[PDB]
Amino acid sequence: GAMEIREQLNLGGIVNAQNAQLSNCSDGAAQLESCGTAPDLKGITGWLNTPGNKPIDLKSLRGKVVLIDFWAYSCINCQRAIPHVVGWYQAYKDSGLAVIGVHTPEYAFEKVPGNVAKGAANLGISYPIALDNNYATWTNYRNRYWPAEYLIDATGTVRHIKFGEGDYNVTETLVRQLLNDAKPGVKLPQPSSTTTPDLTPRAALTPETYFGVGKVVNYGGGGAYDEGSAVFDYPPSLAANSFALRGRWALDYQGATSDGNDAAIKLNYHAKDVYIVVGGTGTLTVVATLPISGPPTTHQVVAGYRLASETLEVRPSKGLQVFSFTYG
Amino acid sequence: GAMEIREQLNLGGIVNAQNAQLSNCSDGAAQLESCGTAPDLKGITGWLNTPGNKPIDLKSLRGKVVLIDFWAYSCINCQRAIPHVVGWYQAYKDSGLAVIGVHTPEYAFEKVPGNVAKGAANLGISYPIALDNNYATWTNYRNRYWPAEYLIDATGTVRHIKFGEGDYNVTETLVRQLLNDAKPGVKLPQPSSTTTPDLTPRAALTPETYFGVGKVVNYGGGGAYDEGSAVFDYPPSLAANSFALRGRWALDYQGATSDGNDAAIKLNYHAKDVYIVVGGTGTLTVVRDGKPATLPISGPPTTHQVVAGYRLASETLEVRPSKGLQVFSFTYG
Repeated sequence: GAMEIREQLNLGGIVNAQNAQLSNCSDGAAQLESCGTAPDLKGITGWLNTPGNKPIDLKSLRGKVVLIDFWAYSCINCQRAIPHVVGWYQAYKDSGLAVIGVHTPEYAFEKVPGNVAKGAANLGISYPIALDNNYATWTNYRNRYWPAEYLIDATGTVRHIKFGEGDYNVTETLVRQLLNDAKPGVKLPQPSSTTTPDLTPRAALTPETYFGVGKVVNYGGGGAYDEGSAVFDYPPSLAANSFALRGRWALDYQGATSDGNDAAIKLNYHAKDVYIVVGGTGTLTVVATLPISGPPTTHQVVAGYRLASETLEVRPSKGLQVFSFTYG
Repeated sequence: GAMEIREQLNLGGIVNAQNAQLSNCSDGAAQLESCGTAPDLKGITGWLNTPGNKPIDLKSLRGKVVLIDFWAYSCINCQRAIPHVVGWYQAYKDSGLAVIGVHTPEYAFEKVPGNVAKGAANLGISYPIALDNNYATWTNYRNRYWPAEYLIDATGTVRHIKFGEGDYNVTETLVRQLLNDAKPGVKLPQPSSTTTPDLTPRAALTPETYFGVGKVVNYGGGGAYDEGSAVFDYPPSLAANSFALRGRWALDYQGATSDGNDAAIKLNYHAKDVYIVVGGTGTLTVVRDGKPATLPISGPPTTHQVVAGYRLASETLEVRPSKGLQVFSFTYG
């Protein structure tokens, strides 16, 4: 529990000499703010989309407007936001905009450079990517949400910080203002939002449904949910926005691996679209069948007509590991 | 870290049969929403402002619109928000509005019935107060912040949930709508917002500055900050929105107690007003821009304003608490 003023940035981690002024900015303000020199990009385990995959020091970007975008490739929220970021990079890179996609992993499989690179290609990311496998940059920036953006002006000062998915036009308007501050009289094309649709869902979807023993918050099944294998069964009645298991499953801090060939998952949700984050090679049947292979990622299992309360069952073939259910 | 859609309620605790649909509401929506029957008010250790101090069961309030208001008496955000709630209670009680202030304590001293009562008296609260000393209700409601509000319609269904300070008119508008839904044609006085000013600060103040060993996030003195008594000194340079200690101090998980006649705190903050939550009996000496002030400290621990600025800005100040005074935090306005 904490006190909060609406629109206040809910920063994580602690205060150090580099990030002490970040709290001087609010969460996604419509007007430019000023909250200190951008903290260093540190502990980056590797880079992508840069010459010889060499690192980029923010100080080398002075003179340009810089947008720091925190993401994770399997994150559905990030998947919906990134197209807007790609559009901005495309529209403004030749006008003074630099973009750095800081990839801070939510899961272990997101620490694999190859999986990340594959995810980026699918999203059309061409801008530099910094792998934040030790959460050093995420922590230095006092972030706590996916997606998250920090907008830096040409002098290296943070002028806008936005946590969460949505409100693209607010941010693009400030990016345009800063490009002009950096290069007075600069001529820019019409806003990228003109041709990039805002597909942000109403913010009342089922909470991210984790299967990791240590993160689980909505397992509506009777009875314990600890590590190791065991045989589960659906309860007489499952709570709304909750899930239950049927069959043999193996549970660990990462997720739930389908064991027996009878394993099944029942889910009561509230959304329009449903996605499952699964790893491994196998087949996934939903009550339709879907082949599962390659780097773990989101697989859409529900493409609804509208946002409403519904139920669905998923049968992961043995071997398939479920990390969570995300929504849209 | 977690995923988030802006305006999404960042609920806490786990999902149970009573609160499973709360996530169906967004954070402070301007239109009515529907997110399940209101969870039970669980494990309340005491009640104030009810006949015989007896408990209130939400089911007994069916037919009335019910506003659940989570607060803590020493919370400055809550202190600024409550006058709005008091205004609503006074304006709508006779039109069908029931209000319950669930007092979930942030500090141990806030669990004391008498301290809460005095805090409530100072704030003009005359509506029922439920002491949530074991956080049972806070948890059943999956709340995460002070202040927080849950608006329940006459059928006992939650239709609005708002976390944090601000946006009073959005909520009052829904309260009026629900009062009409409960009693179609009901006549209401003009909105309380008409006579109650919105004094919500810009949302860019120094974060709540805790002195508790397990909560501290902006101690810039450098070195160890563990529980026990020790001698401190100010660092060569103190970072913005941070504090440092000088002199002897005794630290624990509740706060920092002055343990000498030389104890002092230096604070770099970004706000207009500054308050210190402190307990014990003694005197507090504060110096801002070369101007000192002496403050007598006694009675229930609570907020004491140490700075009344003219505008929001980055500033520094020093506080020297007589030995024995316990500093819990610095909060802002």
